[PDB]
Amino acid sequence: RIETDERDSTNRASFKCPVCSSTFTDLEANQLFDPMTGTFRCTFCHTEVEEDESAMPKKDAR
Ligand SMILES: [Zn+2]
Repeated sequence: RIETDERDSTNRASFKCPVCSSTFTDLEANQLFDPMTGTFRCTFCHTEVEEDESAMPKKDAR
């Protein structure tokens, strides 16, 4: 048959906060990033965020 999966997500540009469960994309990475730690820090609960592998619109089971 035909292949549906091919691009969709790339690797980053989709981080999420482990404390207030918030979320951010790449446009927010250049602003949530911090040199004092070398990572992206939340913006409301200043908690360390982490790339979210489940924050994009997938097939969600057709
Ligand atoms: Zn937070």
